[PDB]
Amino acid sequence: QALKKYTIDLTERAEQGKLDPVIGRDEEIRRTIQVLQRRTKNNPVLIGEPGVGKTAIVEGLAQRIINGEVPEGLKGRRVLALDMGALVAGAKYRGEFEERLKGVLNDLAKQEGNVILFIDALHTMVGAGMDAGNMLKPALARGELHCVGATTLDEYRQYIEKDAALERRFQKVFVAEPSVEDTIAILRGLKERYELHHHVQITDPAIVAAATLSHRYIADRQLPDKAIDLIDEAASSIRMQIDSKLRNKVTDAEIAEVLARWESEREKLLRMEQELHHRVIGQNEAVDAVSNAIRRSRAGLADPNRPIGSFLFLGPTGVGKTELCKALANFMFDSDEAMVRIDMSEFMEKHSVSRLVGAPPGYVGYEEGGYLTEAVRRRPYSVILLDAVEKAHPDVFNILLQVLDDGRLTDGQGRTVDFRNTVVIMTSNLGSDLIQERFGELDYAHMKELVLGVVSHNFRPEFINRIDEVVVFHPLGEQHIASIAQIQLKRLYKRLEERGYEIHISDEALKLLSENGYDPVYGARPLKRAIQQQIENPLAQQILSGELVPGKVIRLEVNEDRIVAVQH
Amino acid sequence: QALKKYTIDLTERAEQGKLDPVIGRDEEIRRTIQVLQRRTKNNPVLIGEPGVGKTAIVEGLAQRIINGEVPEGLKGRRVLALDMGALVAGAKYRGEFEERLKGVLNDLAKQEGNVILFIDALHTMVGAGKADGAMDAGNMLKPALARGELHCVGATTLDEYRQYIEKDAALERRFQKVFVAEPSVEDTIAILRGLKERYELHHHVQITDPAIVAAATLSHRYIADRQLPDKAIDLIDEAASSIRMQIDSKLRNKVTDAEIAEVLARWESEREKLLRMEQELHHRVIGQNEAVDAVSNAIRRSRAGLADPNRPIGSFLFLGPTGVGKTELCKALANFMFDSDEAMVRIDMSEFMEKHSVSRLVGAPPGYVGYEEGGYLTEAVRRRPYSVILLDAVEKAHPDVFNILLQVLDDGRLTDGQGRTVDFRNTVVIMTSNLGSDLIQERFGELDYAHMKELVLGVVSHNFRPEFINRIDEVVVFHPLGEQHIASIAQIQLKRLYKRLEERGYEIHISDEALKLLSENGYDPVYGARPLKRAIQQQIENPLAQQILSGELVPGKVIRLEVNEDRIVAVQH
Amino acid sequence: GMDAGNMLKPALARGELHCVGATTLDEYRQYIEKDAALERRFQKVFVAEPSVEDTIAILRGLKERYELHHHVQITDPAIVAAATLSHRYIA
Amino acid sequence: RPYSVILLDAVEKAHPDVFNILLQVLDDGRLTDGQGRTVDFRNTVVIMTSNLGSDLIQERFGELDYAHMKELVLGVVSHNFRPEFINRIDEVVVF
Ligand SMILES: Nc1ncnc2c1ncn2[C@@H]1O[C@H](COP(=O)(O)OP(=O)(O)OP(O)(O)=S)[C@@H](O)[C@H]1O
Ligand SMILES: Nc1ncnc2c1ncn2[C@@H]1O[C@H](COP(=O)(O)OP(=O)(O)OP(O)(O)=S)[C@@H](O)[C@H]1O
Ligand SMILES: Nc1ncnc2c1ncn2[C@@H]1O[C@H](COP(=O)(O)OP(=O)(O)O)[C@@H](O)[C@H]1O
Ligand SMILES: [Mg+2]
Repeated sequence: QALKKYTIDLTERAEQGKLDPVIGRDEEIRRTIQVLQRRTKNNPVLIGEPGVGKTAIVEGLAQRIINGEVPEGLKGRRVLALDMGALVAGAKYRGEFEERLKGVLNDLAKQEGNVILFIDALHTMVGAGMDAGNMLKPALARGELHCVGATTLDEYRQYIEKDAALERRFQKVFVAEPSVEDTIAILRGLKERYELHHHVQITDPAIVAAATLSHRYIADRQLPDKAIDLIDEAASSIRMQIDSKLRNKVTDAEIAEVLARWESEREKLLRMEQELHHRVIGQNEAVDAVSNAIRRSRAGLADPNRPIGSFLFLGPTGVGKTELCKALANFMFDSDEAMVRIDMSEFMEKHSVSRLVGAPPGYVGYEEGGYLTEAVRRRPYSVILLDAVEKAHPDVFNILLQVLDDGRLTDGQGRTVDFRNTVVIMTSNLGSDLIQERFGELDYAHMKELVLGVVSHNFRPEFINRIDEVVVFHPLGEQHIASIAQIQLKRLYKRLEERGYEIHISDEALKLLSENGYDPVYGARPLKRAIQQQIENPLAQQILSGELVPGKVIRLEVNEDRIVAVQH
Repeated sequence: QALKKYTIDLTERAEQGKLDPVIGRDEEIRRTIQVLQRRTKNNPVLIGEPGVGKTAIVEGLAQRIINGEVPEGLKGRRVLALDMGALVAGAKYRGEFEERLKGVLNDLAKQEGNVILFIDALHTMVGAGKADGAMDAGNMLKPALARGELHCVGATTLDEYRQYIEKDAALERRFQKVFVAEPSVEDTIAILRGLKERYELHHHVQITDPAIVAAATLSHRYIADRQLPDKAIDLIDEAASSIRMQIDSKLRNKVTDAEIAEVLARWESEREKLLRMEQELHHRVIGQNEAVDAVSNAIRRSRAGLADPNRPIGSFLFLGPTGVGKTELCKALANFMFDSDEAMVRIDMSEFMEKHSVSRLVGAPPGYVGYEEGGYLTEAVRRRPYSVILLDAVEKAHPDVFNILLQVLDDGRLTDGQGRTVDFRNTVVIMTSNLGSDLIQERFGELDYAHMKELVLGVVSHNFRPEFINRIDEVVVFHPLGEQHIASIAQIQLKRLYKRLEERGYEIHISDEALKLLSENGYDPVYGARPLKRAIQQQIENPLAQQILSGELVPGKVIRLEVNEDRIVAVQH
Repeated sequence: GMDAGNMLKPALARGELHCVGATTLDEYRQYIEKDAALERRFQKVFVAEPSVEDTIAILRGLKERYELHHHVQITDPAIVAAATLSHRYIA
Repeated sequence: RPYSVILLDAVEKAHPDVFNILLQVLDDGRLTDGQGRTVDFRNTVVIMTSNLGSDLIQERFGELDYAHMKELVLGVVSHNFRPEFINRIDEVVVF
């Protein structure tokens, strides 16, 4: 007998109750029963993205055969899972695959149509060295074999729709990936078997939180596969926490730990403006607007078919543009440089646009993606930084129309890029001196209206209609940039404590460092690099000269024109 | 029992102490027991590396079973291992080995959740049983995987997993990537201390703990084929057997680290590195001793570590005419620090004068020349992250070169146009030019080196930006080598020529006057010593190869390279 | 030609066998490092190609062997020329 | 046959990632083939033909000597080939 060498009787296993109580999927079982009762072409092929429980559909079919929920043409059938990996096992010689396969087909003809065959992973059957479609193909055609195929959508349209004969001997039954609520119903169906195996209890709020977090924070794996993965691994984790040396009920906190490893954010975002002024002082208005945008995004009030932040940053450099972006991605999601910076001074032509979107099919930069779109397809929860967007060719703003309205961009390889989890930041200088010359005792609203009119003469009318809010980036005064220099001295003290030194300063040295490179026309970044050079050259040179010892009072005392470092 | 016929019980051997004690790997055993006590995905597979203790994790698991340190669910479990050739011992018939394997699987179904099966080289067992009118191992165990009658534990390399188990469907979703980390040095020390007693009681010798840390450190430092911790265990046991041979043939038992060094060489850093540097410089490169000492100072100030490691090591402008061994200096730096000739990067910037500079060098925009090429600079450092970079002819640059140079001298870490992150801080960046070389060819004589350096640095400040050259470590001067260094380098060329002629079977000594004719004919201030090489080739070897084939020069004579009025002649005496 | 390896390879995990192996680098890299069920029963004795010195020594001993067969006087310049010219002009 | 003459005729028509194979050849004389091994090229005479300075040499060979013409057409070749490659040529000649 060749069936017992290679098949697995599913209905006999469901008779002993080893299979899963498949709950749901009723219309797919009904369409499969419609297919298996035709005259010719009785062969459904279950098609969907992987993980969605297609073997579960055939297990439910076998359980309906055991119970008798089938029509009066399927009572008494046997469902036999065939193993295409097992027929190509000893493929040494000529005509040894065909011996096994013809033994299977003779024994299926022997049963007089009483056996539903289940050939999972149907893409195996096409390439078998002619081979394997051409012995099943006439018996598939006449409907005297009842092969329930089951294969991936992409494997189906890559292997089987290439071959039209084997394609028409089957019939598609498209399997919809289940919803979040349907996953909840699945887990409520399968709670009892896991609580009777792990001997623990499972809390139902942790179940619905597990399904919700699995659907939200995992995009590769699909429901219910990732959900039952999280439940099973948390059940085993609680099993070993009991079984080591103390809870038996799984909470959703353990679910979140398994999700992150493998809600005080509300209280943080209430003080998010304080969090943004933790690292950059001054520029209250952009802090308020960005904190409002993040609060509306985490509150979910905003339209979820839009990006988070459409913000046109203006004004001269060094007023706290990129430091704000770094601390924003830090206190928002992860880090100062878990982001993307794009220098838009590069892009100045039409092939610039084809660079940042991606080359079309048949051209040079095709297989190596775009530049924007690849950088976002790597990091879907990130921050996009367009350095000097005014320097661009004027058609890049058409791409950014698509970006800032729809949150989707279609690269050159023909796929879409999701922008509904990132923040677009655009830096410009179209009104820098206009705000510098009129910052004194002129308010925020009229300055915004003036620079809005100027940039509206600069930019297209379609693109200015897409922005959430255009901040001004007013020039900071003497005490503001002096406090910025104080913050730079504090983070320099942090870096030297990372180096392992305790270095003091004179207040006169602080005043000279604040008055080295102060300019409202370029920002604090000349002041930053001036302090950086005038400290990192002589002090770290005296470190390399063999003077400084970790644990001595090191006062940055003033010279006549310089700053001397002492050892006391 | 067919299990008692040709399978291996590991728990009986751990109960009888016939196995290796395992110290470490607590996290991996804990995650393995997380993976085992499930209902779906019951079988783990130990993805590891060739020699990182994949067998030792299951050995320690069986020892925790015997010692009862396991959780309650795995108490009483008997881990039986699967043995290949024992099952293929007496089985050649049509259906004898396969019937044996089926009886093994019937026994595994019979024990009813009591036996964990362990299979080393899982992919091999899936592709082993090449029989006739029969079946293999993989597609007979494959029913037992997705039927719950097997609590299997796998062990394989990552690559054969990524070929043979990720490709399948049921074999994929019945197996779990319990990744095994390659252990650290001090973890290897702890493991060797856990097994020092076994080897000492075996070989009747003693093992020193400084020898243990020296063996572990130098095994991770030098050995590339094997991995931790197996190479250290092999070094310990090979040293033990070598001391046993010293007892036997031609009286010690304490294995010291000197024995480890003798075995490993038959198979320390800072000041020795400094002295080897400062000595081995003068062998290849002749002269330029100011630059020798300056590179020695830069090496000291870089490897002190007291500065910022957020900047690359090399920031050097090397000035002087061509033919002074700038390439020899770069190759000497590679020969010491990275120990090769072409452990280096030479890029000639005398062609990127136009706008197409960052495109060709760093990485091109698509639709251009360098885009289907990779990148002359950043993809070169992708090829050699651990190397030295040379920038010839920095004076032929473009304003979109200095931007790359400013980003390098600030950071070292860099990103090309495609958008991937490179870092330069393990490398050396060397630039060269020849702007002030006319002044150096004019008045290097009767002038010093310090004010020479300051004056040519002023010339650089005429040509370059001060803040750009502010980030340079040091600029040295390559003087025009005139008489004795020319004599030495022509002597080197003649040494290799003498070596080839002596292996041919002649003996040639040059006159000093003929070497003076080489110096006057091969050296020029505008080029240096490349006309030295081609003039040596022409004026020596072409009459010499004319004469040797001529049936004139008998072996065994001192062939004096005398002088003609303007030629160099090879005479016999 | 079960035939030999399933009768001798099990003795390696039986301790009855103390064999000495000999193979090319290619068969160790193809048929033994892939054969991972037997990796820690062997040790890679990397026999290197001998240099010109050891070649000349081996050729002197085998000169003493070969002069009983060809009945010739092999001269030592021919030995050093054989070692050198075989090292250079044959890859 | 290790002692042959290798003619690489009209080499400037080739695609510029064929010259890297020839960089291996003119660097070391060993060349890694497809099957894996290496082939000793240190007994061959590798001769390449090209005409990259056609208009230049037809225009200016009069009133110019051999060395300056070699320098000028070598600069043209430097625009075409690599300087990593034509440094490894033993002797460019100019017709
Ligand atoms: N309607 C359902 N009722 C009960 N369990 C389900 C249901 N849908 C899916 N599952 C479970 O989800 C998992 C999916 O099992 P499989 O059918 O083997 O996976 P799949 O959906 O077929 O995807 P592939 O391509 O076979 S990996 C199993 O644990 C099923 O028990
Ligand atoms: N000190 C030296 N010792 C030995 N050979 C040397 C020495 N200096 C120069 N040479 C030789 O002279 C050659 C000159 O080559 P280069 O180093 O390229 O000359 P250069 O002065 O660096 O001019 P460029 O810019 O590199 S073309 C070297 O390749 C060596 O063969
Ligand atoms: N912690 C440990 N305790 C005991 N033995 C160990 C330990 N780590 C490594 N070993 C030894 O090193 C060897 C390496 O094992 P493994 O990585 O499984 O080899 P392979 O990679 O060839 O399968 C083991 O056979 C074991 O004897
Ligand atoms: Mg399936």
